Amino acid sequence: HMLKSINHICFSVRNLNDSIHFYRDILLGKLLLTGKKTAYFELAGLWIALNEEHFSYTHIAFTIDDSEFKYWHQRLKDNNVNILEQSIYFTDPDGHKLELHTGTLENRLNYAKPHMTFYK
Amino acid sequence: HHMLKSINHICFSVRNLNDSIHFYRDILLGKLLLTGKKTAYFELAGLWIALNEEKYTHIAFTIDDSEFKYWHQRLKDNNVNILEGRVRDIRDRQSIYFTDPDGHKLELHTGTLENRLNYYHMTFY
Repeated sequence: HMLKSINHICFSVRNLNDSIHFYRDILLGKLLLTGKKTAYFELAGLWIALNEEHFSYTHIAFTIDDSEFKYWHQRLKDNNVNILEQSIYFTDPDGHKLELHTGTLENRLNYAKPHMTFYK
Repeated sequence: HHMLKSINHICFSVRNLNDSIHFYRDILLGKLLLTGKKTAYFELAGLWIALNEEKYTHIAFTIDDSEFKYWHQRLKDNNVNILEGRVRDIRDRQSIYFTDPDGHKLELHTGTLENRLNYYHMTFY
C-alpha cells in the first residue's frame, strides 16, 4: 500500500499558445498532444497537462546540472521570463511559481540549522 | 544536455502543520524526513514535498488497479474531502479526486501517459 510515483501535474492557463512557447521552447519540454483547450508535455520526466481558461501558495522546483546554471539563467533572462530576486526563482506566463536548483533537496537538507529535527 | 533533469520538489502552503503531517504521512503514507520552525519535508511516491506554514491546478499520483478500492475506502474512512470525476471513474477504477486539509487538489490514477494517448479530432505530435 503505497502511492507508486507522481502521475502528472495540471496547470490552468489563460493562453495556450503563450504557454506552449514557454514549456516547449523556453524550458525545452516535448509537446505530445493538443485539443482546443488542452496541451500535454513531457518535461523533466514529468507529464504536464495544460488546460486553457493566488499563485503564492505553491511552487514546483526542478533539478539542473550545476555546470548548466549560467546556461539556464541566461536562457530565462534572454527570453524575458519573470525572474524573482545555486538557485533560480521565476514564474510561467500565468504566474505559476517555478524554481531551478543545482542540488537535490535531500543533499541540501543534510548540509548548519542546528535546531531543526531530523527523522532517520 | 540542456534539459531540466527531474523534479526537485513541490512546496505547499498550509494553515496547520500538524493537520498536514497527519494527511501526508498517516493517510497518504508518506515519510516525514525533517521539521523546522514552520516547515516540514516528506518523501511521498518518490517525490519530495515541502510544507510551509502560513496562517487551477492539481497533482496526480499513480496507484495500481489492484489498490484502487483500498485507496478509495482509506480516503472515505478518514473523512477526506472527495471530489467527483468522470462518469465511470470509480466503477472502472480509473481515478479518485480529493483535497488536502487546505484545499489543494490531488488525484490518484491507475493509468499512464501512454495509456491516455492511446485512449485518445485531437492533434497528436
